[PDB]
Amino acid sequence: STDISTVASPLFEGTEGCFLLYDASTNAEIAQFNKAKCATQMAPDSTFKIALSLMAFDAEIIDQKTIFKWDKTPKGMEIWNSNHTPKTWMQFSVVWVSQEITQKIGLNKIKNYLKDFDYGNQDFSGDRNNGLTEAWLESSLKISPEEQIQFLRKIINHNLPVKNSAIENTIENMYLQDLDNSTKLYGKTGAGFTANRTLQNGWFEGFIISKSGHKYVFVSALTGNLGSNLTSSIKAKKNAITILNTLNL
Ligand SMILES: *C(=O)[C@@H]([C@@H]1N=C(C(=O)O)[C@H](S[C@@H]2CN[C@H](CNS(N)(=O)=O)C2)[C@@H]1C)[C@@H](C)O
Repeated sequence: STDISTVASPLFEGTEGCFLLYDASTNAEIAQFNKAKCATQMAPDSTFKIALSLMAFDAEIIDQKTIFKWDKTPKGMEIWNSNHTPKTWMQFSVVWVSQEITQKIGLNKIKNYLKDFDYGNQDFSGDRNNGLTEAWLESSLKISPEEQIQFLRKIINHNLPVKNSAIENTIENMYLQDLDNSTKLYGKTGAGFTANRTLQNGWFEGFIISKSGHKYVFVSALTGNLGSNLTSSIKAKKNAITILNTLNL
């Protein structure tokens, strides 16, 4: 386990940040920054779409071809104001799609999947009575970076009781770009403000796959006072990419 504080500290300055990079298959910790913050559960926010995507594909309520029909009313981010696909749901963090999906899957099945996924505190209660559509959004559901790492491992290792295609479709939909050395970056951002505080939580997590197909999981996460502009995930992602490019995996 390489302590990457020298590289990661400056990137997370002004926040309580952390970074974990694990070998997917072996669970070898490859790089870590701030294990204390890594153990701290916080709301997954949009990174919950990783889990939801698995559920939605597994429950067969979506296919890659599914078009989520926008209700034609403003959703809060312009990119959300359009029809979406499971891919763009992920890419653009289209929460209304998530909310359609959770309503379709239903709380019972979500709870079952949370068990299957060993997903953090598995608390989907939300709140009123809004768990089904809000529980992952700076609400009841919490998961730590370390737990996210293990969840991610389970996904890419196909160590989840879901359809293989659910896993692969979800991973595919998380594809973002190649890193500098052509390592594949799959990831998902999440951001939110801490309940009752001005603090922001940010995540960027996912998978990297080397040119030779070697799989790693990583989580970049932070909580910090970043002001009124919700940029925590932007920072988490930029930091993850900086770190990942430095690690040259
Ligand atoms: C998920 O965590 C939430 C949504 N997911 C986001 C993402 O890109 O992953 C975003 S964070 C994005 C970055 N800066 C934007 C600021 N909001 S603004 N002023 O442009 O309206 C937001 C978003 C929070 C969740 C709501 O699904």
